[PDB]
Amino acid sequence: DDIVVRQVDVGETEQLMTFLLAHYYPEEPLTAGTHPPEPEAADKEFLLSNVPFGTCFVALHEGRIVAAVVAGPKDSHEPEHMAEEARKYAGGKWGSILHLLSAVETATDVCRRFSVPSCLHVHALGVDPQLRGRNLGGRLMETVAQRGRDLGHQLVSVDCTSVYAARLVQRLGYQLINTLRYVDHLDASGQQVIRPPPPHESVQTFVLHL
Repeated sequence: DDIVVRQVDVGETEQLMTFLLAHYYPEEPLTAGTHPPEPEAADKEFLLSNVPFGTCFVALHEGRIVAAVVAGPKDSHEPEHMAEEARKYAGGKWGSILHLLSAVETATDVCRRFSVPSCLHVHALGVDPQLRGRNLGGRLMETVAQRGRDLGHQLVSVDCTSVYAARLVQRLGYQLINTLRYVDHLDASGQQVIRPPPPHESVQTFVLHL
């Protein structure tokens, strides 16, 4: 067994972020479909704000992070939280990403939809493609689910903006609950919010009952 999977501790968030800037953000369709290419500090700081909840994990190989998953809890207030964040950041890169994510959050409304008090939501999953055959994405998703069970959460949710992620959670038994095409998602002025490159066409939200 060639990999160690462990919780991120908050003296290691910058190493987590260096990984994400190399192997999550560049090809992530919401980041790739909004300008400028570099994620804004609020975007990065939101991801890192999940580390103190103990729901973020890294896979390590010879002292280096080779995959990471950022998850955090959410409740039935999350549609309005996201709507408020979208409104506060409108006009910038994080505002456009939040505009789309908020539309997905309100449409899925998973705590009400599954009648559950809380849900562990996976915000980002990145893998170094150079390290092959260690099942890093699956192992990190299984770790998030096991952490959900330890916390008593009854549900895991994830918005797959790419189809590597969608195929991965399909094979872990997640249920597809919502699809939103990027060409169908406009702002109040009729502008397409996210303009990603081929082959990216939709954001698919999956849920797993714990």
